[PDB]
Amino acid sequence: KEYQLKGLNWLANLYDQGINGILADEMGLGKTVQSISVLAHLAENHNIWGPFLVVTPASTLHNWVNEISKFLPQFKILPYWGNANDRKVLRKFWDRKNLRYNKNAPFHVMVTSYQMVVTDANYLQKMKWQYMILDEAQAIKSSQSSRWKNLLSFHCRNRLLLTGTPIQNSMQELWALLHFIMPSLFDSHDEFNEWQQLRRLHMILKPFMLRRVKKNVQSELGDKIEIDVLCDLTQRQAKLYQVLKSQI
Repeated sequence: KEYQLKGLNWLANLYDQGINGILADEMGLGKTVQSISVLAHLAENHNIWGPFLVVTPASTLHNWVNEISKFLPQFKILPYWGNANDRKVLRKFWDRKNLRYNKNAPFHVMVTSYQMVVTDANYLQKMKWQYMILDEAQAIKSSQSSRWKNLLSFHCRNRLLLTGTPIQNSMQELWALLHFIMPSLFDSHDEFNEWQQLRRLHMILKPFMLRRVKKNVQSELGDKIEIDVLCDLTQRQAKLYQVLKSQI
């Protein structure tokens, strides 16, 4: 019922090319809604009701499984949180074998976060998947990140990314991004830094990113205006700043 159907058709064509898609649009347009529309269209197209990995920061885990609950009740939900006995009964819930596609299993849709992915890599190194969706991808901006190291060992062969602002421009986050989308082609960062600097950089990533903005629909949203409030230093604050500048 929106123009995100064109986006899902575009990424479906991009996946039909055989390379990995990228979504870099900000939050507010319903990226969860287009994600579940993508899941439903891929279940209708290739007849796949099997694994679908979701990685998400801890605040939006329950919101995403909630919208899973009252959007499409056809799939089966298997969350990943709790204590150690809850961890092992959830581990016995996804005792899967023989791979490929399944119809009747309780592991249809499942979510997790970055932390227990990082600290339980031995329990997730096996049982290989087909879809890798991680939301809010600004946390893999570090070049020596351990969670980056324990996601790079995955044989999932899918690199769909959901994030709002990938534009941190930290000269290695974008290199880690380009290494994430194509792992085989891009491995040397020195040659990446080796190869007018503003025009070429926009055509570097041109067939990957889709161009969408907030100012395209009719604005019932509110049209947020930044109202700066400026203060003057009080007596204790002035004395503390005098002391702090005396220490410097």
